[PDB]
Amino acid sequence: QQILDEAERSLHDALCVLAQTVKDSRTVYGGGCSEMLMAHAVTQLANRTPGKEAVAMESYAKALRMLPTIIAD
Amino acid sequence: QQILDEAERSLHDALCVLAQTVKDSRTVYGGGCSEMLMAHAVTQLANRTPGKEAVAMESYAKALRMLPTIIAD
Repeated sequence: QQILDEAERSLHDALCVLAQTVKDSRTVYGGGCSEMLMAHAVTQLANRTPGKEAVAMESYAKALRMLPTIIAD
Repeated sequence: QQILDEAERSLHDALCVLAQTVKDSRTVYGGGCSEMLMAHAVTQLANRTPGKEAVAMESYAKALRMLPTIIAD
């Protein structure tokens, strides 16, 4: 049971996504890829916006690029 | 003498920059604006240009906008 109760518990977790993936059948490229997409997007938006926002927005766009680091790290 | 000393050098400096302005009469925008343009491009470049060293090119591009930063405050 100790794996079995952990089984369904974590198994029920995909269901949430899956249930909502039933509702929205849609995808986003993982492995920090959508990060790097949203990175440049805000990374240029940093240079596209710029100001006290791009002060923050670059720092933002780094955490975007910080996600691909972790899994690779 | 010291003012006459620093006056000679800036004169000694200008004529050299003027003698090269005889040669290259391009006058490139100073006051950090050059830094910016280079910082923007090289950043745009580091985005695409390497697969790794985008570290240093933007870091380079960062050092560009530095000299601007210290004097605006």
